[PDB]
Amino acid sequence: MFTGSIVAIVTPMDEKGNVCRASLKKLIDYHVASGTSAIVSVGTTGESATLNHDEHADVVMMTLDLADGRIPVIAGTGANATAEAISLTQRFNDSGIVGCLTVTPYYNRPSQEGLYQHFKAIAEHTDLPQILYNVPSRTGCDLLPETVGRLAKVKNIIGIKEATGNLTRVNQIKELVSDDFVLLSGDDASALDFMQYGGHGVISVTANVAARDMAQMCKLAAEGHFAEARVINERLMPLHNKLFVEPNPIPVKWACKELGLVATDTLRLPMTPITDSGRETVRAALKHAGLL
Amino acid sequence: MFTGSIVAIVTPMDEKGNVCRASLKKLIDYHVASGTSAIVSVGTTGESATLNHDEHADVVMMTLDLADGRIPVIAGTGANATAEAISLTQRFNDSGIVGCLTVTPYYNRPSQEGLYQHFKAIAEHTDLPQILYNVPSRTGCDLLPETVGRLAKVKNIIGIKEATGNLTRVNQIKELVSDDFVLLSGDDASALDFMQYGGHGVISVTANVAARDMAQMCKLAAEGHFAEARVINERLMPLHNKLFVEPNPIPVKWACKELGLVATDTLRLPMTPITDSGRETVRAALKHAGLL
Repeated sequence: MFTGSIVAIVTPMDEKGNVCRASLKKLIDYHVASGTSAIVSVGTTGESATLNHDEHADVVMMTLDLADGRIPVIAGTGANATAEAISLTQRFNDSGIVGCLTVTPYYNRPSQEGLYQHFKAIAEHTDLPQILYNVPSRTGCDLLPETVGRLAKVKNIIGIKEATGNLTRVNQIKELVSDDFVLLSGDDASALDFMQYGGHGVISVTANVAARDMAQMCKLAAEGHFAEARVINERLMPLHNKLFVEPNPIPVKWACKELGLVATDTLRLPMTPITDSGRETVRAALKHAGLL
Repeated sequence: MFTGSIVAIVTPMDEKGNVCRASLKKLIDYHVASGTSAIVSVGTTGESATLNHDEHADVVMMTLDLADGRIPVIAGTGANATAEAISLTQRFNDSGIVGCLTVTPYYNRPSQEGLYQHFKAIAEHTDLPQILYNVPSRTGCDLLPETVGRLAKVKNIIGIKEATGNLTRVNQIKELVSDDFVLLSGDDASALDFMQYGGHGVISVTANVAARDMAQMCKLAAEGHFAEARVINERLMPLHNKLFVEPNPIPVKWACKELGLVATDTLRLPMTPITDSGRETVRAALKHAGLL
């Protein structure tokens, strides 16, 4: 069962914007050493939007190769066209990934029935576990609990990354699905609360640069030690907030570079370099976490 | 300049979801007869999301062919990766299109500076007029007037499809740009108001099925005869609303079929068929307009 601190890992790039293998290796080694539960490869934080489908496949396969069985890998496989979602998913069949993270279609704003048919078709063209992903602030679409309940009855649909920050969704979903269906936070700032309300873990931006503390916090939460978890969360709260001072993953890539975890903080357009003001904001947050 | 009633044309499909040339021809003939000012090919209403790159290029080239110089064509060229947007734009250089409609990157939520660099790079890889397209409800991104001002100094960047329905944007933009820069409504329900506030036209879904009326309304608006323009808008007001209760272009494709303009109302997933309530309200709206 997917649980704990799952990193939405950045896709580290060289100065030309190509995937930087040495830096990816360093990040993967860091998450193994830190006790990160799993890696989400080419999620939103991994710049899924600006990698073409073959580059996307390359990054996931590279992540599996470097992981070398030490840490589970979940592939980002979301698309706003159902045919493309199916194709991406089929690409990773028998790759070694343990699951797929698949976002509600963005931009075209399908209905709840559209969302149902989309994810059902995807699930029917795979043997891999499927984690649904709702983030209306990015997509223009809000996958409601009722529809999640319908999808949870479909073979292979086994969880959700709920990124609304709306804590009422936890029990609204939980009462419509079986006890084995996983609820994962997609909002670092509210993730500990999300777990205390019944969530099983978090797919996290913060875990990129505070992997040890995130893993400890999620462990404590799982054990019901929320007082202790809250101390860590408060330590990390400036990071939870300031990693979004400029658009994700601009701040977190800078932070990775600053901590020596990656060679460069290069992104692909329309993502642009962190401003000087952003640098200092993020630096302060890293200092608050005892990381700088 | 680009003015008047510009149709965001549906991409008619057969039962298998493949582009239907016979129906596309009928629509184009209809727009020539109806006095539509131009056609936007493979915009949001044209299911840009679910056509692959080659299909997208094919629809644009077929539309140009069938237009046969009788009506200007504008290609949808938007993408959430700057490299992809540049490639799409380059595909249509020397195609015969008169301009491009290019939406703010969706899903990845760039900064205003990201938007500036995105659209600047696109503009620098073409000689074609660029119409920026802002629709935050679909993209998670809002291109602000200040940024539009900066972009309007870039060569080739000559207008905006403003789809917020926020009438305050009209003059917040106009005051920062040249007299030749065009403001076009991307929101049918507020399009006459938008023109009354200083806008130059509309990129319309309603024009798909009420082309003559939309053309007349925009003409009366441009002439300053808003009382008379209102009579037409009141006639179309139910269509302006009911073409969007279920996700666009599901309603408008059904309406096209009901009027005999296309052979089938088929869409591609994650779009799904119109519901019973949809059929009834859209049918009523068509009757209200005197079209059925």
